[PDB]
Amino acid sequence: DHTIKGFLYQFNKTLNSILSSTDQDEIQIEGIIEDIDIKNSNITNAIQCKYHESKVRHNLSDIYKPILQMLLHFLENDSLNIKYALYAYFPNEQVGVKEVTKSQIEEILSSSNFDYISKYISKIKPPKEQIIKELLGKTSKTTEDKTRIKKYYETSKLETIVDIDKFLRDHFVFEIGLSYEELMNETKNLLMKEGFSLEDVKDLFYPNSIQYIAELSILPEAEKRISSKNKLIDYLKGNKKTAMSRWTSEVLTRKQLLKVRKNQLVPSLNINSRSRYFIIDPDTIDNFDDEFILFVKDYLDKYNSKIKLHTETPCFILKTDVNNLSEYHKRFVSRNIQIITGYIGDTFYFKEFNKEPKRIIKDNWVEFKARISCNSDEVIKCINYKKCDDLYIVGGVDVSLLDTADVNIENLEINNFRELKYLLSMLKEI
Amino acid sequence: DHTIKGFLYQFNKTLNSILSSTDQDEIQIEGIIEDIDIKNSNITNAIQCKYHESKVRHNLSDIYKPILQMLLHFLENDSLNIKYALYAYFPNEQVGVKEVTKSQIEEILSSSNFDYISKYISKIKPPKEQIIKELLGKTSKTTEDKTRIKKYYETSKLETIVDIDKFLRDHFVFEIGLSYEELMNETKNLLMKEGFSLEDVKDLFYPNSIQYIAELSILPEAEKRISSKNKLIDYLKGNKKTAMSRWTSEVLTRKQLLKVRKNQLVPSLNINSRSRYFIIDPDTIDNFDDEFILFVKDYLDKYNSKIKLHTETPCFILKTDVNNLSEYHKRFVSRNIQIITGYIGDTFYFKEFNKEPKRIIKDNWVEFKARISCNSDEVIKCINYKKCDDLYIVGGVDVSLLDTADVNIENLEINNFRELKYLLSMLKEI
Repeated sequence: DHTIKGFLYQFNKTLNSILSSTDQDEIQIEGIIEDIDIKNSNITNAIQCKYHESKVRHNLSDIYKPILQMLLHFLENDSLNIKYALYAYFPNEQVGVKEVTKSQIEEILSSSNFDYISKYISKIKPPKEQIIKELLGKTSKTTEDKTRIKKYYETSKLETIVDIDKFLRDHFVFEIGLSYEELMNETKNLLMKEGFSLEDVKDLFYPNSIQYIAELSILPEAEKRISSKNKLIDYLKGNKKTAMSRWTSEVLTRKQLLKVRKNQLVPSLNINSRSRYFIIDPDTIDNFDDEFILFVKDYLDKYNSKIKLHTETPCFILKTDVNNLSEYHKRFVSRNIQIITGYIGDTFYFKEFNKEPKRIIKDNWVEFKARISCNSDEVIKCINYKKCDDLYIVGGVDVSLLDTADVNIENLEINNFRELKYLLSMLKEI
Repeated sequence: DHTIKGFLYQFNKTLNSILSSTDQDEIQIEGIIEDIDIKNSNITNAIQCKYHESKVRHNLSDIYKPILQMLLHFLENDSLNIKYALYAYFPNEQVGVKEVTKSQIEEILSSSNFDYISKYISKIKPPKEQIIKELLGKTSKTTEDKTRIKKYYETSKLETIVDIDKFLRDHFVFEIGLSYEELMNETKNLLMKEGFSLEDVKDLFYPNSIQYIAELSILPEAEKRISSKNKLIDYLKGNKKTAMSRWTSEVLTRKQLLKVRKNQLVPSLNINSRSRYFIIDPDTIDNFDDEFILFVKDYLDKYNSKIKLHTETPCFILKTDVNNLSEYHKRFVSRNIQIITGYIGDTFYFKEFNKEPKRIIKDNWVEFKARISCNSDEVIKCINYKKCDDLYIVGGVDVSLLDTADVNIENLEINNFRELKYLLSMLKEI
């Protein structure tokens, strides 16, 4: 349980660093240098997380390994502007920056543990004897070799290549961290400052952030582990928005959602001279063949009846083949509704489809009242040439090849023509 | 990263065990016996979790320590009806129950590792020499004592007190676990089996459950680590209900203030010949670049449509640079909307921004329909030269350089375009 608590403390510290950082700071979770690698414009901050709740008092031996690791990293990366930070929590130690003297560092380099001597102290303090160098270079070391190396490092006075004074002065800082509960509370209070309520943080934001940190920690690729405050904020906001929308939905019944959508669509539909394009999937509407003609007839009776006020011609695009379009054209002709399709046989014509109808107000005559065609490439290019004020999609038709920049798109979720007549304000009640 | 991934795998296994368990089962996270302790009416199930993603092939030595610990626990608790389970994942091993033979167990008891011999093998196989017993009883053991114990246990044949056959037959089971991704997917599948949705599980339920498992894991008190499926389900449902109620109720007050502000704003918006200026900061409006053109379009259809009645041109002042203004001008021209920016290249012109549009009523033509520029000093001077009737500020933009004497200032506090449309009486309901 202690290891789990330490990992949770490290995750909370990483989250606190992410929240406290600026938008220009890149922070690597489980970074190459240490647990937290904060990369600024010119200074890289490395933070090592340690949890020692079970230790009554802080001892120098408790931080031998992280200090040696940071010393070795500084020795290998002295030219880099990397600031090493040691974040350890002790229950009986005052929270704040704790100074580590050069004598303490020298005491660390004199530790009798063979593992530290072989790993970090050997590189920090190279052995002057070539025999000891060969012994340290062995991949597998016997007990006699380990004892010889330990005795040599305990008895020999070796110079330190690492600039201890410069490291402690510039590239090192030791801070006594807060408790796990205090760190969690501080992280939550940081989440207050981003505009999130207490209940929202307790229920959604904090667990989501912890899960995000844990998921980024397990990624083997270092590049994929780089995160930022803006990315986390955007992810949390997107999750909150999706949850809000989903939970606001599924509570009302079909009629209430349809009424809300109708009230949404009414203002754009009360305009006499607006251009409206429809994209319809026939398979998503029950009894499409037997009801398509009547729907268009009522649509023209409502929105294309006044010769002087209604000046724009609706365009109906269907997901079908040309032969079905010819059949619909025949049925429209039989009902005295004048439409154009742009097709002569099987060949599309740009100029026959893009033309505007002629009007004689005295005769109440319009050359054609609607455009009906299939969703071929040529038709979509024609649509792209002349953008529409409102674009309606029925049935989730793929509109990827349409250029929908600065075009008002209104998705409609229906399964019969009565619902469509309700949405387009052609019926008073379903 | 490997340890974090293993701990997450253990948490996922614990969550899966909790979900799969019945309402009468009490499950202890980080239990006394093993990581997962499932206590039924008469049988206690102990599960040990191991993660070996980095190991190509499963080896008997990979499971020496858990089997030895579990055998020692069975020896110390033989009278208890405890069914011990080992749950380890290997990438190249088939998922399912894997049998462990008595010969393999005997090989484990013959391991040469001193730690295992001193901790578990010694208790399982007591030494027949009193000297070895005294050496094993020492709290601190020297290297010579370790070597002597290792040699004695490697050379001497010792009987096994633990009933290996009965243990393997009844109280032992070894199962090859799924991968971390597969285990997470199975846990999520179990999560929707309780009546939840996939999006709800992904966003709220799974992170909350993982956080709950992690929090219960670190509790030092064993009793506080006891959990059940019913408790977790109730906690998740309560969190979901609380978040639902909060996100449904907090919007009511916001909407009431928005309605009050709308009612304050309406009286001025109904006059057909008022000059209205907008000062907007794009950073405080979501999706500004995608939706700015459409908002201006609807504003012109609402308040600058009638050529005979609408005689004042709206002015939109943005907080951007010249290049963004040029891009916006491109996008406006692409949509058949005539605006003036006062900029030719990178030079502002006073007379190009202060001119009044020409009107041909017969042709329904106005030279330009809006003024759009940036908040430069010259533009501020221009708008100060010709004062407006209503000055709307969106985003708390600094207006220190403006002459606000005898000018009606109306601060609007929004965060998206729908709220602005609702306040400006171009939407009926948000």
